[PDB]
Amino acid sequence: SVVKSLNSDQDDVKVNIKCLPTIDPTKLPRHEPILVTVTARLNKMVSDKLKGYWASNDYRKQKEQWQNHLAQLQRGLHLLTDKEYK
Amino acid sequence: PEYFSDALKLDAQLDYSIGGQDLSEIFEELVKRACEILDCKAILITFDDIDTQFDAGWDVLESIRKFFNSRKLVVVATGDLRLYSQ
Amino acid sequence: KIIINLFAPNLPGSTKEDDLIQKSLRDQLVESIRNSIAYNVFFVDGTRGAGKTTFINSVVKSLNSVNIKCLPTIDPTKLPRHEPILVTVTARLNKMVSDKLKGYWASNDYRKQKEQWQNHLAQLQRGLHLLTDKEYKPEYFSDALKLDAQLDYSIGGQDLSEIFEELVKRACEILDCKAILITFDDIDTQFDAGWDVLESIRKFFNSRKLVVVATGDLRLYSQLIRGKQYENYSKTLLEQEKESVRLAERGYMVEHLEQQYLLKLFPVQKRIQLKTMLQLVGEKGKAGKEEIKVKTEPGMQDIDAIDVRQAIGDAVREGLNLREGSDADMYVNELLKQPVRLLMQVLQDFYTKKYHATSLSVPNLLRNALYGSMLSSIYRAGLNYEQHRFGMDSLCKDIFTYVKQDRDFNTGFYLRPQSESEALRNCSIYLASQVSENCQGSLSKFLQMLLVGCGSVSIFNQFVTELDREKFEQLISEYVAYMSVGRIESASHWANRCCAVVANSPNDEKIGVFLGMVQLNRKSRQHMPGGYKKFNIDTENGLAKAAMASSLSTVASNNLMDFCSVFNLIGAIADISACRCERSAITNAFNKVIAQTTCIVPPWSEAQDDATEFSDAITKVEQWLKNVNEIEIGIRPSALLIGKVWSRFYFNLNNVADQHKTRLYRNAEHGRMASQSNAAKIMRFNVLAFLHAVLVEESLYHSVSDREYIGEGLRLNPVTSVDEFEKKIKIIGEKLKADNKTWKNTHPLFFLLISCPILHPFIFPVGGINCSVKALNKETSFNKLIDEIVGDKLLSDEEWDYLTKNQQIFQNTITSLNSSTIVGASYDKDTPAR
Amino acid sequence: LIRGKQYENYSKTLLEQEKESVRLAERGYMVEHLEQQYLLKLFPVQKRIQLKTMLQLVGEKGKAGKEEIKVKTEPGMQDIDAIDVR
Amino acid sequence: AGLNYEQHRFGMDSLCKDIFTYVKQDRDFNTGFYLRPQSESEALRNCSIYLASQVSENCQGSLSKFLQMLLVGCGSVSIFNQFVTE
Amino acid sequence: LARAENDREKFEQLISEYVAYMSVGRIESASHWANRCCAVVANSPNDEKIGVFLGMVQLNRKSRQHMPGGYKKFNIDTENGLAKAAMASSLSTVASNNLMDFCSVFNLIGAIADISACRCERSAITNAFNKVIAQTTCIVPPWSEAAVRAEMKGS
RNA sequence: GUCCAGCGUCGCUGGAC
Ligand SMILES: Nc1ncnc2c1ncn2[C@@H]1O[C@H](COP(=O)(O)OP(=O)(O)OP(=O)(O)O)[C@@H](O)[C@H]1O
Repeated sequence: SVVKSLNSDQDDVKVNIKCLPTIDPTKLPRHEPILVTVTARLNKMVSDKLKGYWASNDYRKQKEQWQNHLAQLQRGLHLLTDKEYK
Repeated sequence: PEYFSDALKLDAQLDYSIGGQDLSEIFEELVKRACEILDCKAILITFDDIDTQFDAGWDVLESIRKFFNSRKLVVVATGDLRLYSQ
Repeated sequence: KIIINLFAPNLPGSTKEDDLIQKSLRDQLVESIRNSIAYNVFFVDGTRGAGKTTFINSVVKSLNSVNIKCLPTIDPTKLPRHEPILVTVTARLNKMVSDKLKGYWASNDYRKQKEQWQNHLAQLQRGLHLLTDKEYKPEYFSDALKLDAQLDYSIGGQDLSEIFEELVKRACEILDCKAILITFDDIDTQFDAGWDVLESIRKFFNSRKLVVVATGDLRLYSQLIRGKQYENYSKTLLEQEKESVRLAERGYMVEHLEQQYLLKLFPVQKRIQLKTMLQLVGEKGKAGKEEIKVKTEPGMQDIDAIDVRQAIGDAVREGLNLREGSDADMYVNELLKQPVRLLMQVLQDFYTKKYHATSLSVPNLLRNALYGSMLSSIYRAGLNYEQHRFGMDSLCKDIFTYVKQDRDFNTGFYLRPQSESEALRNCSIYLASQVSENCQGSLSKFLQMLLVGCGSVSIFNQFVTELDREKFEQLISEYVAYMSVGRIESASHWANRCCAVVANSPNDEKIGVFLGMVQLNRKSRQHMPGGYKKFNIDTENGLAKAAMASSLSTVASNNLMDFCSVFNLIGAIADISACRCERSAITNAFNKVIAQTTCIVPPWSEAQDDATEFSDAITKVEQWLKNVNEIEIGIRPSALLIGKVWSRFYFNLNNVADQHKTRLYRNAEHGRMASQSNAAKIMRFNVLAFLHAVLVEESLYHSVSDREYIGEGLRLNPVTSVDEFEKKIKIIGEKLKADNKTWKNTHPLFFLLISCPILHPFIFPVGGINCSVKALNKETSFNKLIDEIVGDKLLSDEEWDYLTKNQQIFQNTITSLNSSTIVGASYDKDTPAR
Repeated sequence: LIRGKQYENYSKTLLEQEKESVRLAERGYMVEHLEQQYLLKLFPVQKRIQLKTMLQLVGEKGKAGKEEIKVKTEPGMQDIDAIDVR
Repeated sequence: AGLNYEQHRFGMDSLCKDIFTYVKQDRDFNTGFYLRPQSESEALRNCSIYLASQVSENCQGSLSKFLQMLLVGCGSVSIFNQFVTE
Repeated sequence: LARAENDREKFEQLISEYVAYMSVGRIESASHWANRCCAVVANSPNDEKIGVFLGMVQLNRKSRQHMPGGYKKFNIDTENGLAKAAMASSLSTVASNNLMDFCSVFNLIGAIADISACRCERSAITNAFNKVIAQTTCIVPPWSEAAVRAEMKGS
């Protein structure tokens, strides 16, 4: 109920809340870090909104920068689940 | 981490609202397609008893909880509660 | 000057220079650090939530304003489970050097220092495999013997302890600082992570250019280091030698090794201790060396900030309905000893919910704060936890569990915080708040705890506990299931079952009088000495019959015993004064249990117009109820009050059942001598002991009042006579006359009880009156004073004169109760003459 | 979960040597103190919300509840002649 | 709660056990035949209401059906309490 | 009351109660200390059941019936000025089941301690001396067999 | 000095005259 009252705002005030889809730890596939699931669901909202732009110059600038941060995270994701240092 | 990039993938198939793999939704649309080919409202999955084992039941119980959730499936289990409760 | 507002995030990364608590300590340590470098490990310790992260963040910010450069603060908890500390420190040191290296201006210096620094950094990378290794691979022996002529390596081998020594020297030259400061954090979340930090400190960080500050608590490091010394013993030896003489000697070598290892790492003359809030603000009387004030509502300008101790008290005196005094100072002094993470946690919830509520039932705000804050302690105590079941049923069962785990029954039901276990010092203050809320602004609920909540504790401790820790728990599982502490129906039904338990224990010389009750004969005995006869219910006419037919009991033993209990009288008051609506309900409470319920023996038992009969009586209750419904709002009970009145009502009632047991002479009927005693005299004191108990404590511990009107004197108990009871009433009445204070407002609980129509017939029964020249002076004075307090004449002068000096029907006095005989008593003996 | 994970954070050998029933006294005490502080840090008390059943809103006799709930039983009555929830 | 959860096949004889099998679980034989929900468990406070509904339906509009349930179902909880103690 | 080797947790717990009741380590006045030690001495009356003790003798607060000699109640006011100054300091009261009076040399030692101070002045001595000659009551220790009845009656 | 009262199990304490 509070999700539908925050993702369906009338754009009344500048401060805004964007709600990710509900995450269920039980139904989530095991041996998968929560941080990975959150980023995957966060990607869909940003990627779909990136597709929704109208200014071609703005879309190309953000896509280059946003895709750069994801490539930085995956390099460090090895450090999250390891059994030894190297 | 080699499969992290695969989860963060945009698809033209149904434009999956939930990111990542999420095998629950992948199997869900498979049943919808099978109903169109078979021309039926729903498909029933019927399981037999586990009355001689205590490991066949656990995989049956877990699969029903996670995957077989759509309205196109009706499941008819079989057994006695004493084994399942234990 | 410290002002702590309650409307901020208050996180360690959200505090300003003014919100800091340990300002004096911070300035001492920072000065102390610079002394050591100019002319080597520090330590700041304290309990959990004492302000560890906040304090260490204050130090690092202050140093950035001899030059000492400080690395960003690190903690072992928020790190990879396998990453060595040396890698983490080096990586942060690289970032600081690189930024300063880009800030140079001379091309020659920057183009030369960078390779000199990079050469050292690349050398440490080669020897890193020596730390994360599993087994010595001998192919590195060849590469460990190529001793370079440069870098001036005094000792051969890899000697990684010296590679860091050279590295830090080069980094200090680039940054142009005399020393480098490293800050760690607490290992409270991750206990195991502290071992790697400790071992690295003693091995690598031994340079003169480094200073280290560590935060935690020595109570946890000791239990970690000592846990690591046992692995140094062979497993086979630990399992073979098991005799206690060797285990004791071995159990001391570990302890001594632990102290020496810790003492060589953190020097004692370097440690700093974080004082909790109690030591800063000081005591109530002895003003401390520093003061702390807080904000309460938004918009409060800094001038009118109240003291923290006063702020806690205003949430305790009003929250628990407890008068200001020594007891109030005890609760606040206990709350200060709590960790700062929890002290500031209750305040941010009570006051915030207070502002929005005001934009009341203040104890409802306090309970919701303490219950959430102390929540973990309730689960350990086994107490109740559910949210939509609060009420009478839970608290009566709830109060029995806390005393059960405290191993106390005498003072247990006072809900004092004077226990010894921490898990029970958090469930006492919360319980004191739970009762203060629930029995507030009502009289039916106030009498239920006094009869059930604070009563069931003492009954078990005196009549059932004299029957093996599994049997003691077996006994408890039966007493609860019989008395029905939970699943209770009514205070009247509780008294009937309580009558069976109290009557099970034997009495000396088989005399049928017990604690707060009298047993009357059911059959008739031939050749009765005197005018005694069988008790009959068809004697009293009106209110005398109503106020006495509601104080009976009936058990279902081999033969039925017909009891008569003052406890059953108390249940009728709380049952009647419950529903304000209708009028037929008053009739039901008089005859709801009398001839409908059978109470079987405990399982551990070793052995005229009918309408006008009560129409005058029923009305009297109705006009009395309107007085209750208009004044009961102003009463403010408390945990102390409902417990203290029960102590006086118990010991006083104990003496009555004992002293009046040897005075059953054959001249008891119509007896009015002091040494004489009968059923009427005994019960005249039981219901008067209850009234006396409420009067004494109300002037002592009650919120609505401001001080005590008893005055200096000795508080006694009317066990055999009533000489001093009105002496109290007369003395108190004088005080309110001088102070121009009305009687009803100052003592609301006493007023609604002394005016109760039900107790009026039992104040002056027939046999209870004493005839003597001195006794009549006190008895007459007693009658006069009660006339003024109630405002209605109890008994008329024409009727009164008959009772005192040797027919006539009565409507406000029991007539033939003294003539009734106690079963199990023989009246062969007569009254001694003296 | 938190209390259990605190016990798994001890040296196993120490838990077998020091069990003289007086050393164990501060073993249980120290775990609860660590566990209690852990819960407050994660979920502050002033950020907890509890659902309210309809009884604590309105229904108790003699008290004017802060809210009023109106229920209409017969089909198609007006929003003014409906009967109270109690 | 182990009562008779049958949708149909109802009668007075099946009701007698329901009264008796409920008081035994509540372990209160003095006031078991009142069916007033005063228990401390939520699983039983929701079954007394169902039982109190069946006694009204079965005994409404008859005399033999009234004496039989009182004599048999209601009395057995009291007589048995005279021989449990021994 | 409880030996050491019988219980090493009951013995230590007694020390925790003893320091709080006896106010050692947080003292405020030497005289108050001497008033407290009077009560703890009487907690174990000798088998002979006499009012004489280690350093104190218990006077009788209420006159008895038959005195074989010329004996009477104490009657504090009978003495003279200087005598009353010393005697009033000696006098002490302990709140028990029934009030009892005590006179111990410890109070005299405590009396000298409070008087002995620097910066002597006429007003300072007058107020301090008047504080020395005062009547104070001390509750029995919490470990006494009658630590609850003396709480009901009050001072 | 005397009467009344209360705590302990005779002793003990309060009040009045
Ligand atoms: N000086 C202070 N002024 C105001 N609030 C303070 C102060 N010190 C501590 N607090 C309060 O106490 C808590 C801070 O505790 P802190 O995080 O420092 O303790 P810790 O448990 O040792 O640290 P860590 O979070 O690293 O485990 C917060 O709730 C904060 O509001």
